[PDB]
Amino acid sequence: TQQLAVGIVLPTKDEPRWIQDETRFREALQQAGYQVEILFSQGSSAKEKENVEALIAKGIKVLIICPHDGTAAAAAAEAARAAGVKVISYDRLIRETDAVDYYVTFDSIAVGAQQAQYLVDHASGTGNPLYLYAGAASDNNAFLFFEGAWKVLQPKIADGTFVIKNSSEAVALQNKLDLTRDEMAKIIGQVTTNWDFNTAKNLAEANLTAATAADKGKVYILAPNDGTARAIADAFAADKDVTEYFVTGQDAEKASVQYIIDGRQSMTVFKDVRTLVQDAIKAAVALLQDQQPEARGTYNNGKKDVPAIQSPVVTVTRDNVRAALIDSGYYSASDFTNLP
Ligand SMILES: OC[C@H]1O[C@@H](O)[C@H](O)[C@@H](O)[C@@H]1O
Repeated sequence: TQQLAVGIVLPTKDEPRWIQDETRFREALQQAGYQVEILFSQGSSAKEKENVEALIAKGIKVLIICPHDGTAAAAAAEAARAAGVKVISYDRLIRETDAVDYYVTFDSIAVGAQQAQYLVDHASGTGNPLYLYAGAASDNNAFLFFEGAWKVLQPKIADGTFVIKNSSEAVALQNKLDLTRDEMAKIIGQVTTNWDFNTAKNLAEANLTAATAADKGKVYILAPNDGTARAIADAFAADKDVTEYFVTGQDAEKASVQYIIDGRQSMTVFKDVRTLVQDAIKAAVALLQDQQPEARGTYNNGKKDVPAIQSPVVTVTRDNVRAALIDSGYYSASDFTNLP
């Protein structure tokens, strides 16, 4: 194999998502005969910065980095740039610095839009209960997923289709389509899962305890990713006054694919991590060759419109789980029971 002057930093092993990227990186690197070190940050911006400093000292020329905390990662990105290291922000955006060269990402606005659109497409009449949930505020993607969803849900709240049951801040904002970041942050504060299973389950339980029978029945749940969706679904499934629920997700985690098969989760947004990984490797290799990656479009990070290498996202339900996840080669059918 060849050692590449590239280092990969991922935020934590305690969010299942990053295990997918770890796996997919290792597979892609093995295929190409490349050796590249992967370090995890253990959900610590200080450790993340250390990781970057260690990689700089090992002589990396390109850093692929998914920040734990996007704004906090600014000094790490700046340290890399200061040592002549190119900075590819990966999946999540490093904020509040111009020390980001590229951003390899899925279309996160479209993830939230697709989540919300699924809920809308399955609701009729008026006064349908709507329960909102969000990611960690330290993740810029949590704001993007929420925005994408809000821009679909808000008109359907304003027109009486949905009634928000778990966020007074969202209710006070429900006739405003274009929320500021500070406004979104107030909603997210009330409905945050912190990308954590127990936190999500407990919040759903608290919400259900506060809610009355009139707020239940057939309900609509904006869950921001797969693990939090299962936690929330588990709470809602247990409430006898919830006669039916529709719940969203993303990442196509295996356990959620099984919930979808089994009728316990309604959908997931599939984000093909194989593409994200290859996009990052390709950009790194181009930079190592003193060439520019192929970026189209930008994401603003508070200081800079960062050139984007963006990949699409796809809604997966029972109707297309086989086409989207199995026929695509993402997963073996043998991973699941009773795949339609
Ligand atoms: O790990 C929590 C979440 O972090 C987000 O920034 C990633 O884009 C999601 O795929 C993941 O579910």
